[PDB]
Amino acid sequence: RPESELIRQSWRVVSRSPLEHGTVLFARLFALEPSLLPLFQYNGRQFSSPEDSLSSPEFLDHIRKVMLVIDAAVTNVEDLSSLEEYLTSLGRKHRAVGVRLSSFSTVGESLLYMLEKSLGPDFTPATRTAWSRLYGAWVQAMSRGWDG
Ligand code: HEM
Repeated sequence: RPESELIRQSWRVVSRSPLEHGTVLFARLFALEPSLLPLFQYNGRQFSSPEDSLSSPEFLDHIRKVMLVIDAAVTNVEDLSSLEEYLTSLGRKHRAVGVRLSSFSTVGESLLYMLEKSLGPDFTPATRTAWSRLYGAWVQAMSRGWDG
């Protein structure tokens, strides 16, 4: 696919600094949906503000985890059938920690936002569309986690 090379190419720049870029993703995500903040409970504590999350080693570790799962999507983009079982469970894990499936659309918008801001001019409509199909496929995988 050429869809698959646009993903690879765009991913390369952000994948070099996953925490920086993942930090953009989650700052955006919290700006769009503040109610996600309380879902990250480390040490039984709740973050009061979005910026509290950025001081938390566990939250930042979660940013690294997120970027690794996305990087696995990019590597396996040509088929992606392959990650179906892993993603189904990851989806269930999130159902368990309290995430609504619908929240993953906001996640998608944050990812696209982060890519757009990092790529600027380079983020062509072909690229936006490729990433939307990829993520749409990804979230379909995950949605199995919700017993659906
Ligand atoms: C609505 C957005 C999200 C919320 C509220 C959320 C929250 C959480 C929480 C509370 C945990 C358990 C604590 C931890 O492991 O740090 C977790 C685990 C994890 N998350 Fe997320 N998460 C979100 C999105 C994502 C996304 C988009 C990805 C990847 C694309 C991801 C990847 C992971 C991974 C790999 C784990 C470890 C699960 C395990 O191995 O047990 N998360 N998430």
